[PDB]
Amino acid sequence: MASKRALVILAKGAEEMETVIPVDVMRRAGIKVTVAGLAGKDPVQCSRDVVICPDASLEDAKKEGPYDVVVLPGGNLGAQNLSESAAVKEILKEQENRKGLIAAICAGPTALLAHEIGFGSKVTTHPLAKDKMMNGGHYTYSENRVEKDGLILTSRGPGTSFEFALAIVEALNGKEVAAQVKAPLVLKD
Repeated sequence: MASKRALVILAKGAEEMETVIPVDVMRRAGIKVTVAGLAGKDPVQCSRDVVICPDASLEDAKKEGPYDVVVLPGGNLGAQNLSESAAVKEILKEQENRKGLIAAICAGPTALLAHEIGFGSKVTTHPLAKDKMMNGGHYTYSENRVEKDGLILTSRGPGTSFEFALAIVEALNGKEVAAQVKAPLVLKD
């Protein structure tokens, strides 16, 4: 049984904690994760100036798809860049069409709105991104720290990143693996 694969799209202004926590946790779960740079293979300056080097450009990562999950980190500027990307729209449309999981956190879910992805789904976002996400009433809002409506998985912010990541792990590799990965993290609960 092959390992599941995850695509994490990294754009300038992305919230680095929301990027690194899921990448790290998913790799601990044995998931093959590809950190793809939206703008290319060059280093990406995140929201709080942490600079991360992507594994590959989104263009090249796309050719190695499809993935079991496409992950969209948050960060206002990062989400805006994801929202304006035609490449991202294509990847999300494809993932949605093949009934693959899409996970977005914080401001990240607003990219789903921009690309008309999963309308009708119950979703959550960072409290400050709620109004943007709800423009038009295409989704139903939730205040749950992690919300999962079928193949659309959303979360609220840096502080829900571990919960978000573990939810992705459970969705791809099961409850047992998620629990095994969780223990050594020393989370409160």
